[PDB]
Amino acid sequence: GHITFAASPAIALAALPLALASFAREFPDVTVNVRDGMYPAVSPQLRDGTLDFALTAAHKHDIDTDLEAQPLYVSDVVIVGQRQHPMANATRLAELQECRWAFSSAPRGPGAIIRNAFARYGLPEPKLGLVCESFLALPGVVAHSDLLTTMPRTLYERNAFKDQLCSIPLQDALPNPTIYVLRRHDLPVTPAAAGLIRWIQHHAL
Ligand SMILES: Cc1ccc(S(=O)(=O)O)cc1
Ligand SMILES: Cc1ccc(S(=O)(=O)O)cc1
Ligand SMILES: Cc1ccc(S(=O)(=O)O)cc1
Repeated sequence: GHITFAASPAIALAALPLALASFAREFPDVTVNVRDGMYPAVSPQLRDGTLDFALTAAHKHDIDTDLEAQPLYVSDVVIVGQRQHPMANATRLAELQECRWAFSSAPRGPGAIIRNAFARYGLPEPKLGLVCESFLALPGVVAHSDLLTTMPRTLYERNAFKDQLCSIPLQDALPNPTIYVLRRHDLPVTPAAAGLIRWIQHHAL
């Protein structure tokens, strides 16, 4: 009666605590073990059965045949910079094209969201200022620099540096990844795991 799973940062910050509280009421005899995990790194842990499932951004098409991918929702990606950033008031990606970026993690590699965003608008590649794979470190790094970055809106709202950050009110499109449940399709879904996932969906809305 154990559930071991991984959760992505957006999930970890809002949905997870509320979900675990609702779930402990409904299934009080289940022991939960939760860890950090993003796609692709969770893939072999799901594959070998160390994780029962993982809640993470991913793209349907990159995902091994072993895994099924139940979409839960679409992420809300924001561009974030220190509060007085020269580009704080920008509305178009072309206006950011000379800024330096903290490339943050994403399923297709560090900085993949903003590189793809710039590409889709026929812009040149965004300038690399630094690679920061740690969503825990990222808000404080951006707050102490003039680097821009992308992050889920939940992390922008829930970090200890939020009074020193701003979100860029972009009117151009950003390629928001979809948040999936990832699990071996050959693994039957226990009532408890299904219950916990439904709670994370319910609270993440
Ligand atoms: C770009 C991006 C990175 C990570 C996530 S998260 O997996 O929801 O925390 C969503 C969107
Ligand atoms: C925290 C931090 C990280 C990186 C830089 S920068 O490379 O000069 O933009 C400045 C400050
Ligand atoms: C509405 C909405 C959906 C998703 C997110 S996010 O998970 O923080 O990217 C924030 C807000």
